[PDB]
Amino acid sequence: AEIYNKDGNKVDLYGKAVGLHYFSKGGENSYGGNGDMTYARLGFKGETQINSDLTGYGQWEYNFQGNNSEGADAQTGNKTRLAFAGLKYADVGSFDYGRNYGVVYDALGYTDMLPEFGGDTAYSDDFFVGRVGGVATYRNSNFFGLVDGLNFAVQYLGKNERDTARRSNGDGVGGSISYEYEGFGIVGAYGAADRTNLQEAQPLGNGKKAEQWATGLKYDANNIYLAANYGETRNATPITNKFTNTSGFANKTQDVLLVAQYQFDFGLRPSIAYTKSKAKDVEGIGDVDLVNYFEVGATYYFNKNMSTYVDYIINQIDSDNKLGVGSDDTVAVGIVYQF
Amino acid sequence: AEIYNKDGNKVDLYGKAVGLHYFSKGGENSYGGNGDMTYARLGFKGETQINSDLTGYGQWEYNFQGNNSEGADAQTGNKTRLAFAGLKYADVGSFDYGRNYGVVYDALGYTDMLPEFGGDTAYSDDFFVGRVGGVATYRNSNFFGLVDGLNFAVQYLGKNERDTARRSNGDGVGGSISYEYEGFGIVGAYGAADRTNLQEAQPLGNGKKAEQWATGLKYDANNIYLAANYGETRNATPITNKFTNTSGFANKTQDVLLVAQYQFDFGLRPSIAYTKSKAKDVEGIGDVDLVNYFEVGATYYFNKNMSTYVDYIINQIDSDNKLGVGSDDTVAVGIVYQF
Amino acid sequence: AEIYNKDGNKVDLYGKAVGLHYFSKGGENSYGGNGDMTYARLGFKGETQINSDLTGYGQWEYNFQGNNSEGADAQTGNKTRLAFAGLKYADVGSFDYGRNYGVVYDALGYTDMLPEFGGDTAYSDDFFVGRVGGVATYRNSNFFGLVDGLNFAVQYLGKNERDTARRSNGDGVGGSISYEYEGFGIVGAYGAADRTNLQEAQPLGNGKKAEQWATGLKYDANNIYLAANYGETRNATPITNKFTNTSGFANKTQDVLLVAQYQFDFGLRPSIAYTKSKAKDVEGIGDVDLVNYFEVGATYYFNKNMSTYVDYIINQIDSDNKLGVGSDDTVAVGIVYQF
Ligand SMILES: CCCCCCCCOCCOCCOCCOCCO
Ligand SMILES: CCCCCCCCOCCOCCOCCOCCO
Ligand SMILES: CCCCCCCCOCCOCCOCCOCCO
Ligand SMILES: CCCCCCCCOCCOCCOCCOCCO
Ligand SMILES: CCCCCCCCOCCOCCOCCOCCO
Ligand SMILES: CCCCCCCCOCCOCCOCCOCCO
Ligand SMILES: [Mg+2]
Ligand SMILES: [Mg+2]
Ligand SMILES: [Mg+2]
Repeated sequence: AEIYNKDGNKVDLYGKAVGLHYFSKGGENSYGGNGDMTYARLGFKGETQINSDLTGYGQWEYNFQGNNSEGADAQTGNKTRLAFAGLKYADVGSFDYGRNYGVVYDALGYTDMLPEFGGDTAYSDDFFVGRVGGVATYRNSNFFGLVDGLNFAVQYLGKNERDTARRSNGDGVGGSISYEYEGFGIVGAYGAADRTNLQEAQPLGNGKKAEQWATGLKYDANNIYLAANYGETRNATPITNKFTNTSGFANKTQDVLLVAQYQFDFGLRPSIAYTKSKAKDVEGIGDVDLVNYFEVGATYYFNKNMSTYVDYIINQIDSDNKLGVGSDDTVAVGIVYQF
Repeated sequence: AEIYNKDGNKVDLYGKAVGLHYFSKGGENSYGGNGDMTYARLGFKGETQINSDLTGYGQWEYNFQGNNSEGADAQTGNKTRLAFAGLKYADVGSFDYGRNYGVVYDALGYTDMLPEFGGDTAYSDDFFVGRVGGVATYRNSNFFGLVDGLNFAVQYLGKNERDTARRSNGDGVGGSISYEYEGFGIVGAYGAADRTNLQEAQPLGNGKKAEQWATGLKYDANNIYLAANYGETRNATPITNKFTNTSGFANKTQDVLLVAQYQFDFGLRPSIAYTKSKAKDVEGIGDVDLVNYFEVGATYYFNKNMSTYVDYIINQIDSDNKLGVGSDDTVAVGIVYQF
Repeated sequence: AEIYNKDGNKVDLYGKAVGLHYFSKGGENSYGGNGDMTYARLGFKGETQINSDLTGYGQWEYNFQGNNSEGADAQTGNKTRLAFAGLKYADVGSFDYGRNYGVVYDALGYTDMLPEFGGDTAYSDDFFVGRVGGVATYRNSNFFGLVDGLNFAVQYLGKNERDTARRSNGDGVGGSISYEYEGFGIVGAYGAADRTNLQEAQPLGNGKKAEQWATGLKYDANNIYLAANYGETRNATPITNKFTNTSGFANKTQDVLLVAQYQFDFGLRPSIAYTKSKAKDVEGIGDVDLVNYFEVGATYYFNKNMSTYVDYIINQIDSDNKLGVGSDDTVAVGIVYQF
């Protein structure tokens, strides 16, 4: 909500309270788990008009879990999601630095549209596919003002030598290009980065370089939303072998995501989707599915501040998955107040 | 403070900064402890008018301790207190889900009125008596609009299998009924729930079911506040034996709380109170008091945003308490800015 | 930003998003380190007009790091910086209690003006020189209204027996006096406190009392900022021997800080500075420098909401420093949105 707008500065303080519960049998062997998943969000987005051509901006967003006790586990799953500041100049472009979405999410965003689940390959702290720390991102809209609908971006990812391989990365560069015309959109994005010493020390994955790319097609008009993503990764998708209790990265993955939605005027937005991510040449295993499901769901929008939803994942992962990926279904039910 | 109210949505951003210090001799053997207890609160409460009969709402509230260093202990005692969203329909009722007050607090709230202390049996993460995660709560005001002053509630508590017995619970159901008429109020509340495997594994407490109930009587008018609570619990009140360093739950407790306060027009609000909670059939011990004190205190309200207070607990727990419950007095002094 | 002002209460909700990166060779052997240092701040400052002479106030401020992953390390470096409430009466003075700046910072603030670095001796949780918990502070402006420009303060520091010696303190008292006249300012501040048993148990440092004092001179007018601080400490400055992996406090330090800055009308604010802190009579070592550098930097202010800066520390610590204090240079580059 815009709570301040004076002397060329405006501040949006936003957030949401999400009452959320997951239903799965037993849910350790399931897609999403079982039990209370309630959380809240808080953030600010500010923008200052420096002069007629130049705007400055900043954003911070935090996740507060609502499914922890007030005891020792109080902080589990709490984190800053975004924290960056930048400048945008006329049609020249924008530049921001901090914790922000990786540039391959410019493609993966096309299918990251489900009521609760979906967007499975947009891992956090995973090079260019999700939110990540220490990215400098340059974006250009409408090719310097010269070509309506043609956008591009480049992103410089600085090394993050963390205490876990899962959350680390080396230096890298990625980019994206998109074109939009009368409801349709097409996008491509690619990034490559060094892997850290700790990452190369892991049992699963082999190589000095992580690579991720994705393409997207969408139709987004007349209350209809259809989208598809195809992508591949090298030494970039995090995996765990639940049998050996061993972790690392998949040598290769092939990822497909499809989504179809409709927005009724009375507020209901049904969703159907399909997601499959398959790993290849995993040490000790070979080829193995990481994600494989159909989705059926719906959101009901009471208005722009209140909604409820149900999201059902019909899991197609089989019970003898060689990595021990959960095979059972999950249903989420949520009630959302947002501002 | 209401900081946004536009297009059928309003947002209250609220909080407080509480400078607070406890004085006890030595305070490990005392009621409240000794030293700095400063903290702050931040929260939002939003409400959207969906149509003339239906409102949506959401609330989140956090506790930031102000008595930690900026080093390793920075997060001690920090937590989300509340996080829920809901809908309220005409006189049909309200329904919310998330982290919220347990329904037996509908009774215990009557005496939870002291300047700093009091409300001793309203434990957090303790089935139905305090704030707890994963509760679906239905509330009805004035019996569907048909009976002025008659309210009721039912609450479904979902299992929380946590890493400690203290903070866990099984599935349960509780409810409350209250009636208010010309200053007087009467309330009753009861809940029962499964205990988790981890809870049943503890040395103290025996049984597959936790139960809590409480009754309340109050007079709240003409600047006078008088209230009484009586309740009992089974396998629900958390206890520790400081001698064996053993923990669990009391097989039975019998709880009484009394409070008397007056609000002077010039701002002073004196308080006197009495609290006793006695445990029964504790393994290895038998009968033992958990809480036993008289309180004298006062709050001075400068206005609705600024207050100060003093709260003195005259502890009646004896020095040879079989569980090692502290026997010394505590005085709290606080200065509160709130918005 | 002031987001509420009604019925004698006003609330400022403020914060910033700081995209920040440090460049050093290798940065473990450097002044500041290497890599992403992005963070955000959020706070409130409220003030209520109780009557014509009396105001109540409260403030809370938090640091959210933006350079952590969303995994296990999510909370590293997160903390409450400030949390206090108080009253201010006409010209009689102000009194606040909670987590606030130590009173010797009344002097050290003079030189704590650099774009990113500087203020090296204003350690957090270090008696009277930085932010600290459990301080009751009385401040007087213009000597009860009788002497324009003459201010003073006294501060009572309550014992904080923490789990680390570094973050602990005993009871203490400190104070400050300052005089300002036509651009010039002079200040002196001194505090002494008991050391806790845990502090006295450390290998480095010897004595039952910590002492800190500092003097300051400044000129702050006509777009010019010049300032100098001189101070000394006893058993108060925290130190680590990186060779023995041993920690404690310096028996004595002698500290000097100099700063010179200019604010151009077009927005640029160049900075030059010098800082030296030398420890004396360190057990096993003798005399040893803790800080020794020249600084050159600049901030560019686009307006009151957006800035960028560069801060270069030309480190003069030598490579064979007996405590293993880093000897390499560091450059910070930042982009700041604030509200
Ligand atoms: C105003 C704040 C701006 C701070 C900028 C921080 C610089 C971020 O460093 C990014 C380093 O990335 C360089 C990429 O180097 C290429 C590495 O090779 C891997 C690609 O295949
Ligand atoms: C276990 C119960 C949870 C199941 C949720 C059911 C969701 C109800 O919505 C029905 C799905 O409707 C499919 C329509 O898909 C929209 C596709 O639109 C494309 C039209 O061009
Ligand atoms: C819109 C979000 C709503 C999500 C609802 C979550 C469902 C919560 O589950 C509560 C389960 O409680 C059922 C009670 O079962 C009785 C157990 O027996 C113990 C009582 O003696
Ligand atoms: C160690 C010092 C701390 C003690 C705090 C003293 C509190 C001062 O207030 C006096 C208490 O006054 C008792 C009045 O109780 C109100 C009962 O009103 C019922 C009238 O119907
Ligand atoms: C309205 C809240 C106010 C609460 C006040 C808390 C009291 C803080 O305690 C401070 C104790 O400091 C006393 C100083 O004693 C001197 C110790 O000797 C060391 C100095 O050389
Ligand atoms: C590695 C590159 C980083 C270096 C940053 C360069 C900073 C540019 O500013 C130039 C410094 O100018 C010095 C002026 O100092 C101001 C003193 O004013 C006193 C006048 O009375
Ligand atoms: Mg989503
Ligand atoms: Mg209370
Ligand atoms: Mg600074």
